Amino acid sequence: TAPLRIDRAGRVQTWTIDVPDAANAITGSDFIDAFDAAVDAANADTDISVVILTGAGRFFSAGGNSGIQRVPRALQRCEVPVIAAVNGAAIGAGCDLAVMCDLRIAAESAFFAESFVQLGLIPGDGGTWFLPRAVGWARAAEMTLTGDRVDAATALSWGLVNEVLSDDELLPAAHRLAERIAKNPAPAVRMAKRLLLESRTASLDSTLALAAALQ
Amino acid sequence: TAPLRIDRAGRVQTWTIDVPDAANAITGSDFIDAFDAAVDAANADTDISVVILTGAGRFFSAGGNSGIQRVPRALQRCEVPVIAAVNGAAIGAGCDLAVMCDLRIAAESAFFAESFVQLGLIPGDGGTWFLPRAVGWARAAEMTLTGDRVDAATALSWGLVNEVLSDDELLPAAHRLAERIAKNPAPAVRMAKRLLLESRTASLDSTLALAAALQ
Amino acid sequence: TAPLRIDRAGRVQTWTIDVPDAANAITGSDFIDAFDAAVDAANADTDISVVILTGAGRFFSAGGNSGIQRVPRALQRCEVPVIAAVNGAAIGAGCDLAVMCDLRIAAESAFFAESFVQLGLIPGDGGTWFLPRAVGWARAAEMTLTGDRVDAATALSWGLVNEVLSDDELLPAAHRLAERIAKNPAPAVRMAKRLLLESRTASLDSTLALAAALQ
Amino acid sequence: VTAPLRIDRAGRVQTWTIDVPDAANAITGSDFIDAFDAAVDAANADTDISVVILTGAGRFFSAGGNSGIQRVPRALQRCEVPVIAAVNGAAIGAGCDLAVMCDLRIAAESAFFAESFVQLGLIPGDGGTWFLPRAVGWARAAEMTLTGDRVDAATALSWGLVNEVLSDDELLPAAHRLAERIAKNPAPAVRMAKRLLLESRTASLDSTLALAAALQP
Amino acid sequence: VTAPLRIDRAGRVQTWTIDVPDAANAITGSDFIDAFDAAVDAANADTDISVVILTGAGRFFSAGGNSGIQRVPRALQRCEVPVIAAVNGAAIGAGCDLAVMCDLRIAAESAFFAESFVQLGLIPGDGGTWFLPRAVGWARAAEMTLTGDRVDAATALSWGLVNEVLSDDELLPAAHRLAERIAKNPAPAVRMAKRLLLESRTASLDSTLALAAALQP
Amino acid sequence: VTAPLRIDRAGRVQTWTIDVPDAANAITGSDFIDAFDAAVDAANADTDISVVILTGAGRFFSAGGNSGIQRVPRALQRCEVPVIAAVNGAAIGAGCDLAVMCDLRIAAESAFFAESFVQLGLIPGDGGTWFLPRAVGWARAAEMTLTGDRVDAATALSWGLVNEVLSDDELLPAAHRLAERIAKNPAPAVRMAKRLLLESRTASLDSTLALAAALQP
Repeated sequence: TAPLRIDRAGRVQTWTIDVPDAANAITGSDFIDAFDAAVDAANADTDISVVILTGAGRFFSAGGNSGIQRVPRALQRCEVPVIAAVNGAAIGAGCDLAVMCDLRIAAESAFFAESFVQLGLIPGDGGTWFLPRAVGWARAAEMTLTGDRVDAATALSWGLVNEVLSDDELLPAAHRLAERIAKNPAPAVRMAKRLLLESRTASLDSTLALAAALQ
Repeated sequence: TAPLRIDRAGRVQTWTIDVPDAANAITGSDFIDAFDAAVDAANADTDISVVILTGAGRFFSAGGNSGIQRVPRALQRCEVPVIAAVNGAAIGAGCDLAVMCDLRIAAESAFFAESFVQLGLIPGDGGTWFLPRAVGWARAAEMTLTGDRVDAATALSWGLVNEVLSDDELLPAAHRLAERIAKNPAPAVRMAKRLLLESRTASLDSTLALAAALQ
Repeated sequence: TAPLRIDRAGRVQTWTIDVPDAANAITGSDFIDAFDAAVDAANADTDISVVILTGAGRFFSAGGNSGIQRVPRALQRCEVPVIAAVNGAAIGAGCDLAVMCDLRIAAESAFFAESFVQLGLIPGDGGTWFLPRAVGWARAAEMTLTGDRVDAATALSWGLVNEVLSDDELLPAAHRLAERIAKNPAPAVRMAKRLLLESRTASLDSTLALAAALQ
Repeated sequence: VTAPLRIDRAGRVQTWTIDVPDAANAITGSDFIDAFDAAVDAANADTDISVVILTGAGRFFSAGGNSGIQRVPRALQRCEVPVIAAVNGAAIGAGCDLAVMCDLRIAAESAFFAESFVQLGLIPGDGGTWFLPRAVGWARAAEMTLTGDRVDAATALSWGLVNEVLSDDELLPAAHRLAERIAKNPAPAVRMAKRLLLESRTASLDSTLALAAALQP
Repeated sequence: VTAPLRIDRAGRVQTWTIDVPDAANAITGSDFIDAFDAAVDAANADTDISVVILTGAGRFFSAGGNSGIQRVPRALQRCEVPVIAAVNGAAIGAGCDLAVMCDLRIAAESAFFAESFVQLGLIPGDGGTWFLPRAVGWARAAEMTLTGDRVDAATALSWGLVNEVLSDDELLPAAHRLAERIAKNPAPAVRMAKRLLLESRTASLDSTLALAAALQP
Repeated sequence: VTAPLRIDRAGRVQTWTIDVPDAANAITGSDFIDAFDAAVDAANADTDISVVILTGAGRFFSAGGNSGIQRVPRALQRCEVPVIAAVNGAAIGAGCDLAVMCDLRIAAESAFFAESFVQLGLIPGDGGTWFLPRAVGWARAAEMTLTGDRVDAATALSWGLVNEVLSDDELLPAAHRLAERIAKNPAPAVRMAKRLLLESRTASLDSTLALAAALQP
């Protein structure tokens, strides 16, 4: 079946990871190709202001077993905000994918595992850059050096996710969050995200020059 | 009336935004001129070790409708710590002003709104650089992309403010906080702030070289 | 007596600060020499995957009264994760040492004080670079500009430490945490820490290039 | 009209010839940009390739033309093989910036460069202001960008904008000699070295040391 | 004694002449610093102005003199118009650093430069160590800063510290010719280009691409 | 075989002579690395020392040899005194990078440089790719690193890799003249200036201004 289902509802698109023979792994070339295409199509449709990314079934993404860097690079050029609605296990590359999204919310049955170290590996997809910016450096160290699972309540406590919902309330909550963004003029939403992206790395002077030019 | 009232109490100055015909907006040239002057006068009076910034009446600052960058640049050259005592609505430029201060405390009736996106605008004053450093990137994205209001308890929960007080206890609490700083030798307070400012952007090696030179 | 006791238990070493005539101060040349040696010996013994750093007696380190930068530089070249098990007062240089470790846990009788400002000084050892990355900039400003003590519960609330234990449960908890790391292949633990260190400062592109090369 | 980027292979060296004859080899058209994307991706994928020579068909290197114009800089940023600009004629506007984004430049005696944007009320929208100071130093980049005036081949040589100036007939032979001095070396090491050189433009010393240590296998 | 910074306008070009005759055009006095602040702010505000020529009255460009000395570098950092240093004579200490902080330098045959601080037991307190390597490269900046010795006009030309050396009578005519090659261009584009060039000294490529895309309107 | 790094003192100038005769002055052996660490630490500790001249015994500067190789770059990074490389002969591989890591280079007419790693399927594992572009610019560094070919003394001079080329007999006399132009200045100011110059390679302008203000006492 199609590894990434794309549903549109107004100014919001929902992307559903659907790799049922591999627990929603994102390392297959079909999925990577579909993810590239989804980003480019969302960028090109200026009516779209929010993407909700979630997984079909019990898993968000078991991750799977540079090519593994195409999905992270696709997200970096995505102009619209991306909300990860983490419905279940987010493991390995699947954990890093959720952490690379702009906002995370989770079902109570979700959990995260920066599992690479347990396999003799490091996060080859850039997860070590994004994780300390979601939970702080000490918690990112705990997650990366033990590889252990973090359940939904702990994730909320650490700021890894913004809210925790019952399994039935997760997607309704993601759409409510998406609509609080989508009510605003689409070009401004995209300009705001571009400015926020700049602020992660650039100096204050660079941000001031960009903000003055964009306004 | 004078748009920025300056009261002195020992080693602490209190600055009160007072633009009553515009809900304490800070975009007027009179206020901007007075803010410039206040910073320079505080820098020059080496007895001053803390500034408390607050708003007269019900508002901290409704913000108002590069020139909008003079106030942020004035705060960057202010050598003394600035405590924002947010007594009410802090909207738009007023939100960013509070976020640019070193420390925030709030009355229970305060709220914050990074409202620009709702107007088809981005924060033209550098708010996108400071906000992720107060609340983390995911919460800054939520605030900037929805533009929605954040009440005092939520702000405390997110780390946007350090304490929440009753409306009557706000300024007494700000002075207690200011005095915990002002009890210390004034030159060291200023050197410490200069070092902390360096650490926001510079490498560890740059901070080590500066600390070794200052000591 | 020996200022830094080194105990080995499997893949975990415990380092105990033991300067009983100076409340575990770390500014003495004997301690600094022993700390240098401990780091180099731990780096060279590839079986070691975790260091637990703690203090003998009632103090973690009262700190004491560039040379004060040798201990911070030793920690920067330490390849293995370091867990600070803060058993008591961590003051001045002792506070900064704990903050420079990768992870902190604390006994209920522990407290932290970025005390330099009260002495007319700034943190000459790089504490201003590490502290905002443990507690955020506003809390680091509060700690550095007042110099006041932060007790264990407040430290937990601010994210300065990851857990707070009874005085009797502190070291058992540190070993449980260390073992969650040490169960993993030692070379991967060290590669993961090296990647996490890179992510503190480098761009996303630099982290992606390093991760691709290490994998 | 024609394939906008002709791709020739000679051993481990590919030549890319800009060929937009109805617009003086402008690179701002979407057909060219798409072909440049594809050529970079194909060269990265073919581990037999070690060097690209980039040049223009006919009298022009690239007259430049009239975010989309930023796809070309980003493509060169992800290009793993060294790129030699063999500037055979006018390199104007976007064409000037393209040559400056390449790793090495050599020029024909009839070549010239112009950061012409300012003369039309424009700025270099493609990142030329980032690359030009790293080719000629900040003062000469300011002179070129703020006046927009043309810089001939001899002046370009004097400023270090190009490494050598050849007669029109000797340009491509010289580009191939230079390419062969690279292509003689083991192909994986050439690509790793370029990746290291790219990292050094911005990263700290510590970052370069970490990458070099990681790459040596 | 006199107005420390004389301001002349000729079309879109302003000339600022340092005039501190009782201290050999030193720029460390609070009167001069205040005037330099005001001149930058006035030039930014007058959108008709496109170029500043900075030069010294009499025999000296600036003997330098004896945070306050850091207001001048910060003023040039916020100056939106290009600044040409027309170095007519000795540029010593703070005066050397001022010339190096300008966008372009040209010099009279009697000019010379000296990063003299080290000879008096001092370091360049005004940021000269940041700007000098970007003018002459790190090795020559080390030579100038660690010896403190004087660099004459011909050596300065050879090192790229200045772009041209003119006879004493031809310096200001040459500075105006260079200024006019800038000032002929649309005034808003000249200022946007300088803002882009300033961003490129430090920012990543991605930051420059984002700003260039935002500025083109 | 012998002390791998001979240390001579003449007033405030120390000369370090690489002396590994059974391996053509290679610097990759653990004995040499240990001695280089010790020499840097001893020179930092002796406040009477103001300049180091680094050179090779015999015909070679350093043939380089076959993380451990990264201790030498890190040692030079913490060396507080200026280091002049007096390149008396072949500087190959790690030896090329060592010369480039020094503050100033001068060379004998028989010297040459080779970033030879790529020819053996290797990359510069010691940080040479970070330092080389800052000595010769990014295009020449790419040429040297991607071809690996030898650069003779005259070409090195032309590219700014070295500041002067001397006859074999005049090299060390010239190195001492250059060292004395530094060593004549107050020793604490020389070290503070180098610390400021090191900061400027990477830090923002604001960081340099803050450090300069803090260091002037």
